[PDB]
Amino acid sequence: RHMKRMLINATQQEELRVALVDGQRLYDLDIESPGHEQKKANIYKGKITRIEPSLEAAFVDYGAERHGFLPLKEIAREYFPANYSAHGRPNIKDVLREGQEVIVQIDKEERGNKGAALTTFISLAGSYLVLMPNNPRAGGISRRIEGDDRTELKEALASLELPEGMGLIVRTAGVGKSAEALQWDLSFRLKHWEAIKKAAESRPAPFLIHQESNVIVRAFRDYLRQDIGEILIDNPKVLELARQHIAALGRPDFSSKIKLYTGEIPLFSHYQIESQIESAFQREVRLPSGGSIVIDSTEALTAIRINSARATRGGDIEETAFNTNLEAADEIARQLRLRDLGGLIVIRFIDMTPVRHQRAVENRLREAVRQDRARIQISHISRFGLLEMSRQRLSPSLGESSHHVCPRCSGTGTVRDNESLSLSILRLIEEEALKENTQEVHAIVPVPIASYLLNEKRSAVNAIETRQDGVRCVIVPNDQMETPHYHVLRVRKGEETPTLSYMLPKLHEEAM
Amino acid sequence: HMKRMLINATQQEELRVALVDGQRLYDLDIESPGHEQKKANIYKGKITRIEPSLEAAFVDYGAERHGFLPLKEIAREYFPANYSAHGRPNIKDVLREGQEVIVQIDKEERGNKGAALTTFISLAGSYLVLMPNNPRAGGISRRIEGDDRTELKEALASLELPEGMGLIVRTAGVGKSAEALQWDLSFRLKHWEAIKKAAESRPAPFLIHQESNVIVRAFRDYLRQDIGEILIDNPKVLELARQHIAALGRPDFSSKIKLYTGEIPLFSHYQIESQIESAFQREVRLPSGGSIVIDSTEALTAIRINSARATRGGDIEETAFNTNLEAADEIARQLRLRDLGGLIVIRFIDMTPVRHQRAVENRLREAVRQDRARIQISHISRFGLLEMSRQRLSPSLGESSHHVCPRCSGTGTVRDNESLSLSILRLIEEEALKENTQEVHAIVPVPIASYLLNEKRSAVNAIETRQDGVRCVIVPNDQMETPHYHVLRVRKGEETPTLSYMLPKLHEEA
Ligand SMILES: [Mg+2]
Ligand SMILES: [Mg+2]
Ligand SMILES: [Zn+2]
Repeated sequence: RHMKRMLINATQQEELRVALVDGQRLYDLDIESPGHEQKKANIYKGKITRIEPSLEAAFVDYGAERHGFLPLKEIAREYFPANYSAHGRPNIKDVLREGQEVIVQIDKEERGNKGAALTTFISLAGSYLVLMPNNPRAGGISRRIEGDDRTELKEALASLELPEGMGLIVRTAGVGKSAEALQWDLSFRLKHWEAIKKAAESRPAPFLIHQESNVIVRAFRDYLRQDIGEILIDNPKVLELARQHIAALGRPDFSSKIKLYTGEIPLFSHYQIESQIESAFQREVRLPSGGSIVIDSTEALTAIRINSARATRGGDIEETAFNTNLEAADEIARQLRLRDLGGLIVIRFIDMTPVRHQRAVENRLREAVRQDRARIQISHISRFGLLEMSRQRLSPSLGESSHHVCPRCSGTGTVRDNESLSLSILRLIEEEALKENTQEVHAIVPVPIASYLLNEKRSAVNAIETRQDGVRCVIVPNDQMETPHYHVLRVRKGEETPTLSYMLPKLHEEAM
Repeated sequence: HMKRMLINATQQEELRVALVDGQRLYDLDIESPGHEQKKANIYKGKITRIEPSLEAAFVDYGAERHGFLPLKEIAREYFPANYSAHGRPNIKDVLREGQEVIVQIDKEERGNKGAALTTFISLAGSYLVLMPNNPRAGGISRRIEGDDRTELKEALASLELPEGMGLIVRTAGVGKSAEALQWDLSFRLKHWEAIKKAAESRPAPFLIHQESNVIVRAFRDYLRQDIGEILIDNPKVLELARQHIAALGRPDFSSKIKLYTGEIPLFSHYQIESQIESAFQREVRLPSGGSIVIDSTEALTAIRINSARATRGGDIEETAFNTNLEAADEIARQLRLRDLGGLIVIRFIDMTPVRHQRAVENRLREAVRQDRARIQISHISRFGLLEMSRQRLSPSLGESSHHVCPRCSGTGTVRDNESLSLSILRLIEEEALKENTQEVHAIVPVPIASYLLNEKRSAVNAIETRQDGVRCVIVPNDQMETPHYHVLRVRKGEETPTLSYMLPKLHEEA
């Protein structure tokens, strides 16, 4: 059939995968490996253990060690005694006791080894709006919004049955939103809040109430709407928790959609999204019409390039550039989700002379990324032909978590040419043979550099041995070295070792 | 402090040309040998045939195939003195067999055709193209619009350009002062005198100017008003250097072109060698403890800036705005040293004041002024990124002297071993589900099998105890690296007792 489904794959404890499919076409992928958890925005219930009116704070045990550091400015009124006497409100001894119990969120994990900074002022974020149910002060509309939008937005913002004593924030992605579309994302949030408290009195101790980092909860909260037919799961220990979670987000209606999968064929291959999860791992993703896009990664940005197909019987180059650039706005948008790419992205669309064809593509792109859960901001095609854009780094991308740095080229895509580099070494040797008190000079190098430096540049090496006389210049071949790597060590008179040339790598792997 | 040109022609495959203010490097070309080209070469050539049918003429410039000079391309100076235009002319009347002419090559040889010629000579410098033979030519490039095109048409019309001549101002000239343009012009002129002197000094077919030559290109592209000496470290080159500077009509400079006789090689005497190695580093240190990080890409080039190792104090607003002015300077240089072309993208440190953002854009626009290549520059945008474009004069440094890493094919990354086992491990579970099937064979890199058969041991057993009567063999292979693999299947009936370590050579041989 054709249906919006959510597929979860939890067989290998090494990787939990959450695909979201629309029919038979994969829309978004999410991946968790265990360890190395980011416990930011997590909510617990914990016990005060150490009052300290000198730091104006209180260590709190929540079930991790060390306690975690809670300042007084971050304490809501509900945790003060019956009545309060304002003498500045500054002493902790006057606000709370040891062994009290409090609901707590992480505001800074966990810089240093010091406990993690905490706040009783809880923030529950969404696609549209951030509900802080503990704090009437804080409330606003995102800075990015302006124009008639702010007036329209702030006129659809007050129209809301928002409980008295909570305060909420509208988000970048909230513009244009309808007056009852914003109560749709607000019921989601304060249903959560009732469940966070339900599970707060539920039991006493320190325990985890909301786990912001977790793939499923993140994927339940952002994508679980009623056009999702099923939520197929293949590991029953995971389906148990998948229910405990949706209980916790306060939405136990949808719990019914959570079927289980027992079929023999591995779940993703049955539903035939396994090929498309592998185009996540490519570089050159072919497009439906023989075009291609090409995704590169650099220190602090990410760059895509569009290529058309090889020109075919003299067609129209402008309706080909246009048609390819539309197809690539679709795919760049999908690929941003499959890779969980985060930071500034930059795109080189094919050039098109009309302003009507550029706005067509920038639109096709705003649309394609509209339902993208993460914040996305876009600019317009520039003087040079580049579109800049940004995407919120929630999670680690496939590069950070399923890839590592190339051993040979050390990041770059390249290795210096052999001759180019050989010469670089030839002078780097001489540079060290023309110092004073230099008995020998050793140069461990890839087998083809050694080969080049001692046949085609043999005369140049010999030339160094005669100019600065007495200086033995030893160039070693090595099985354990490829084209970008070399060592060039110097030896001092009296430091001479009667060592063989082929034994010098074993003697110097120490050095190294 | 004197600005010098160092040439380094000791090694047979690498002429290295550097430019140094004192011992500060600021330019460089690393030209490999071979690959000569004839276009734009200037010859003296006897006319040899005349063929009205084509409204042309043929010229023996001294190549095997005579060249093809059309009527459309004949300066009026070669016309017979007694000449009456009575309509567009036929060429009988204009040229005679045996006439000597100064010719330039404007298309090379196209199979069995011979090179098209012109007597409308053009002498391109870095910034200008003098044209001593048509005053009808002129004006400015069409890729300069704006207050950049009017700032030219002024410094252009303040140049002392003789009667009969013409002058195209080039793209690379945008930012240049009237004094550099006035200096480039006076060198195209002196060159045009030499040419006429040499064409009169010897009646012939010979070669007068070799536009493509490694030495000529180095004087055009870096021999500039304020260059004090040219220190060369090969007698042979030095004798060529002097011949070319005499034929460029600066025959008096020939004496500044000194030799170098040292045991310490030249660039290491001026202690520049470490700065030339900076041009192949991916990261470059900055004076005040920062860094820049240049990374190439299919379509553009991408620079990141990083601030000092640490900030002792918290005037974080004056450590950011300084590291970013250093970066303008070192990028501008570093663009020159690598001859980087195409689109570049810079990610400066974020500064909150727009007055600081224009400060940087301005430093950078001033520093790419002494570059011979036109460099347009945008504004630090809403996302902190300054876009900018530089002109392709040459394939770049990492284009000529670099190739594509083989581990990853350009990526920068290889897939982790846990991510890639689990993929293989699903493709085994596919093949092994089939009806046809009896065994299934994976041939995988040594550490992948180490992973599948140890951490994922139980998961392979499960693939076997389920699919009842199917074997899963995972064989390590020395011969096979970080990314590659094979997953092969065996229909029921056709096995061999072929052991598991001899199973690579079986299937390999198949
Ligand atoms: Mg995703
Ligand atoms: Mg060059
Ligand atoms: Zn590599």
